[PDB]
Amino acid sequence: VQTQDFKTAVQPDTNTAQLIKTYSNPKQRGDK
Repeated sequence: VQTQDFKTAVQPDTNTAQLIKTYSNPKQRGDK
C-alpha cells in the first residue's frame, strides 16, 4: 500500500489500517 502524505484526526495512518487495506482497497493513492 501507499502511505498518506499527512496524518489526520479522522483517518490516521496505522499499521492495522494498511493491513486491512491490503485486501479492502490496495490501489489507493496517498496524495492529498
